[PDB]
Amino acid sequence: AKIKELMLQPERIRNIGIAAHIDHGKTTLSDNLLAGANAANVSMVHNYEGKDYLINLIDTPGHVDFGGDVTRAMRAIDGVIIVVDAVEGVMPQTETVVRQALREYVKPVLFINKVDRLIRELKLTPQQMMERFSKIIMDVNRLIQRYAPEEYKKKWMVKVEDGSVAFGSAYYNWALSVPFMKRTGVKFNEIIDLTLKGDNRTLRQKAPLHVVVLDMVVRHLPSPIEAQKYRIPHLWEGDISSDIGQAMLNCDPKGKMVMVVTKIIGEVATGRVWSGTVKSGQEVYLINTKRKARIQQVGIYMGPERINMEAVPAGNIVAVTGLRDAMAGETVAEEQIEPFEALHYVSEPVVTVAIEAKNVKDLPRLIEALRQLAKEDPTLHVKQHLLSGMGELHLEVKLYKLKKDWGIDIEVSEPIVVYRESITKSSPMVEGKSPNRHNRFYIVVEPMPDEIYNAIKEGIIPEGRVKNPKEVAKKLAELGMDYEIARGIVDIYNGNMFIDNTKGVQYLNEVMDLLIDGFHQAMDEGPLAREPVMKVIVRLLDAQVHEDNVHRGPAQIYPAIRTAIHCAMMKSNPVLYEPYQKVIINIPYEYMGAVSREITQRRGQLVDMKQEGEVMTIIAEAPVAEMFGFAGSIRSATSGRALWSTEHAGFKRVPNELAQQIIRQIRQRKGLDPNPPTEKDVCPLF
Repeated sequence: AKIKELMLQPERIRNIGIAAHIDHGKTTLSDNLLAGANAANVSMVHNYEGKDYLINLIDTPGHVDFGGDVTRAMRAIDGVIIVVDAVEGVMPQTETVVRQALREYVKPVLFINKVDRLIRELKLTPQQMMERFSKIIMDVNRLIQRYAPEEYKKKWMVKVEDGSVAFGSAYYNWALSVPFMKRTGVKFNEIIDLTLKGDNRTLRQKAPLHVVVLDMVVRHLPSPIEAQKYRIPHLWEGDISSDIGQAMLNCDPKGKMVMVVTKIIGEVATGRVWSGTVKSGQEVYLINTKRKARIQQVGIYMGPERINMEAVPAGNIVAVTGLRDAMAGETVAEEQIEPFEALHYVSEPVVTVAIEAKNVKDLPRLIEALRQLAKEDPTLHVKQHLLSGMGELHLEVKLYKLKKDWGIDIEVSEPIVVYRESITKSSPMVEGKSPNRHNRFYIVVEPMPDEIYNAIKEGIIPEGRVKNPKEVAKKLAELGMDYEIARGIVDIYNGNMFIDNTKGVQYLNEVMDLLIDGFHQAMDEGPLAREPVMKVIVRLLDAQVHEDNVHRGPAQIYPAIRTAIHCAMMKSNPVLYEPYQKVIINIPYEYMGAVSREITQRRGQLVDMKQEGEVMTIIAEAPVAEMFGFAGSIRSATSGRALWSTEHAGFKRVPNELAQQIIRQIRQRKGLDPNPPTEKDVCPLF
């Protein structure tokens, strides 16, 4: 409860993360650091030279092929503990995360781990071990000299002599730095002795891990109020001279409250309070998702657990509940400000994989273990059954958690790409008759103009049955559409729309709901390959509808409008669309040529290219179908130094020379007649 005494003082806060190479001592270090006094945040109170401090250990992923996570995490912290394995030394993955910390103006401190190996396995002398440390330190300081902001290329360098380097063993719970040696008296030659005779418990208290490392933390990693003076200008795109800008610049609880969301686990959003003061029952603007909401329960962290609190000021790490669907990275503020991150594309599942248990035993909580990942991850959809997500790696993570963590031996099919269908020309008028031949509909389908589709995808024109027809009609006419036709707008559905341009059709109003259901069925599965349809306009030109509902069931109306739509589409040059990924790659400049080649080899294109000193951020787009194995390729092409990630970037038309074989595969896979249908197969004779 001394936490509340501490949160009011920015200069007493340490917002930090741990960057460790896969198996260099990360979770071990985190765990034993807390015990020494996936989690979004874990906090620690630490006494240093009389005063107490509150240190926030924020989750900081280091999977270089999930760049998005690494980058976001770095943006949240002011200081990072680089952890390097004494034996193994500075690894390529370690260089990459360090690079990201430096890019996001995060000050580094070093912890050389697994020294216990140096002592027991190799029987090194103190002299030899200190020299080993010096090459590790030299390697790290080459990274800082190369990639740190120019202001800090020398300042941010780490040195054992001032205690911006410590060394020890996370596992065996001990660490040393020279400033700890001179306020305690201990030397390194005893720790060697204590290690070699096996006196683990005396080692543990004569040179304690948490004491030495957190000393380094407090002494050398900045507080929010210190760091936000140089970090906010690099993090935020708005007017710094403004007053929301100055409120974040200085670490300001005076001001209007502004926070960023770091992670989401009811739903719980962890976040960092840049300026102002968060409060329970606080109304806020969610800047990217462009909606509004109210903060229900606020809390602060005590180690792993969240303890309810409500008025907690700038500089702190917060948990809040009931923030709607705001995803990690969103800017939350009492005002409307320029967001820290830009709006991200919507995301839809585009790869699917077939999974089963190869031991027919573990199945029913394999089926729990399936919608269990769907529990925690909305972007994961499960139907065997089928796993559908955002890409190869997104799925693989799940497949990794099922075999190892949930202990299931599993068979896994080759991945399948999810395609879509559209058309490229307008159709002639087509008639659908119900089977009983008492209801008739006359339609055309037209290619939907890009400007209208985009307007639908980005919310300007809402999905669903159209509540305000004359308003939407006017918006459509603002876009390219003929206003009079536009007024017949009825439904918008998954990137398509249905339009009624009939006049004086008695009882049309009795069947309109069924026509829309049938419309939806027609878009659910297109005529080329039963893939979902996008970018089609259906227009109802005319119709004859029976007086009496006994002659108008679903069984009459559905097949009439469904077959009409599909036949018409077949007459309009039906085509396949395929999903693309936006590819965000971070590399040392020397690899620029190689990476470009790699993107071009997968039918991709460079979109953008940003440069900062010796580092390079490139943005590309490539077909999901061409991106399998990309981690492998970009790894060797960069000697493990690429940081990268992907986002959904919508759908584009499949090139004509690739399409027929892809259609054939999809139809074969679905147990259909392999031939791409033609209008002769879908439309009825004479």
